Parts: sequence; C-alpha cells; structure tokens
Amino acid sequence: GSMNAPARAAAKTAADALAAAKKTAADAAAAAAAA
Repeated sequence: GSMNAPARAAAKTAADALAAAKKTAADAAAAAAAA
C-alpha cells in the first residue's frame, strides 16, 4: 500500500486548492519562457 487510498480522496480537496496557487507558480516560469 505505497499510495494511501483514504488519504488520497480526503486530502484531494486540499491539493485541489493548492493546485490553484501551484498553477501560478509554474505559470510564472512557463509564461516567462513561452512569450
């Protein structure tokens, strides 16, 4: 059980919200290259 199944679904919402900010973090790099 390398990946935790219960935790995956539970913390999913937290990861979802953080993916919003992580998007901009990656975007700052990507948009600085592909411009």
